[PDB]
Amino acid sequence: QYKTVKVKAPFPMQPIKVFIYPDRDFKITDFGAVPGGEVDNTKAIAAAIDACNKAGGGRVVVPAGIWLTGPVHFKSNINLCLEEDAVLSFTDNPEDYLPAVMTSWEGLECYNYSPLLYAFECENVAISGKGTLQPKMGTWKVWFKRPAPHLQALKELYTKASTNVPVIERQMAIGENHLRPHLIHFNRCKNVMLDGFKIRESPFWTIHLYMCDGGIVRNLDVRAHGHNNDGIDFEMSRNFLVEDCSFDQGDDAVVIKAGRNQDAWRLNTPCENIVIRNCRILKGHTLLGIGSEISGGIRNIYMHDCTAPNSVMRLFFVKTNHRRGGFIENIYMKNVASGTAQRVLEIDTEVLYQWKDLVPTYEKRITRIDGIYMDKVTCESADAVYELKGNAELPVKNVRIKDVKVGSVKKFVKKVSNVENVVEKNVTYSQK
Ligand SMILES: [Ca+2]
Ligand SMILES: [Ca+2]
Repeated sequence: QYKTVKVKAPFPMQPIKVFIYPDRDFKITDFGAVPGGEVDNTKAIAAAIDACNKAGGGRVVVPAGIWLTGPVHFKSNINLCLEEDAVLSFTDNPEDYLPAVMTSWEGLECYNYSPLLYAFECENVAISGKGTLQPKMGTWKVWFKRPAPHLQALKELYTKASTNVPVIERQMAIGENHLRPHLIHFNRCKNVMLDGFKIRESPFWTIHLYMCDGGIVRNLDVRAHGHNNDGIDFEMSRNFLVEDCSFDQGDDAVVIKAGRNQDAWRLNTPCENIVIRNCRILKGHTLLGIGSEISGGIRNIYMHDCTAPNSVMRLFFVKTNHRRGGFIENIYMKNVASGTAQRVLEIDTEVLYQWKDLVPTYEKRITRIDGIYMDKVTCESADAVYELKGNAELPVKNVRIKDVKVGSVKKFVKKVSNVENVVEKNVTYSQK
């Protein structure tokens, strides 16, 4: 049984199925869980999940208190309910996250330390309630560094991925490799729901929805200020609505991706049909980011009626580089109010820094960019309105900037290079 939620957009968008869970509650204390943050509740949570799924589904409930746990592995038809004043406290002991599981790390498929909340090929999975996800960060802060053995592991992963070595031979949870695990990583799932809860820090990517089809993300209060902490990362996913969330980030708010180079070309699964509305960025560098990992294709993305009241680097930022191939098509931003920004819109087709020297270019393939649309945007103060840097070998096409007003411009209005069919309509600015 399902409701369906209708979503308006400038492209076709099917209504989104929302599972109605069976009215059954599996309390983790009935399977041996103990609060206070020192008893390890990994096994109790797993036993509650097994019983719920065997019964046909329902809620696995974490009541008020602090509950220490290792990873939580979903099965189908489970809603993990965090009650008000519940805190899931995750351990920072790497051995609790073994054995390794199938995942994707910075756009390359591999086996790594289990994500803290992990779902693989499930249907009808949810996290809900007014409680909090709160990982311990001690060990993971140490793993922010990039010493020699960590660089060796990144090279190993990239070489295997780039030469089509089977994913099971990409075993990364070994020795000092030190690839940090995701907070939420849902992989190849159908009918996802995330509703109501708080996030306080994350070891790696905060909310990773990877190769998923159909879902809703709403009423979230996300705060994470460590390394590689975007608010939400959609990767090779489709048919999602995001609404009514707040983002307070070390990096960007909403980011759309589709993997890195050859490994992604192999998977051939674009990220598409995602709508974001009524959201708010409080801290962070970018409101809507596309890429740099876009290799599988990105198409039909719509953000509207959102705010960024404080200060950002780039409000709308589209990125790729010469290794990526793929395409970026039909990206829309509408009805956004901004405080301060360095750029309102930027397109940069050669963003390559950390991976520039570490590994080689196996193949140059220039990304096709077509249809980037910004309408009804205000910014109080900007260094520049927009800056577009295309590749001469395959220029960017069809960019529209319309009903855009900037209260004060500090450096320059615009700079354009290797872009065709740029349409500016009713742009207003002031400058001195
Ligand atoms: Ca790079
Ligand atoms: Ca690369």
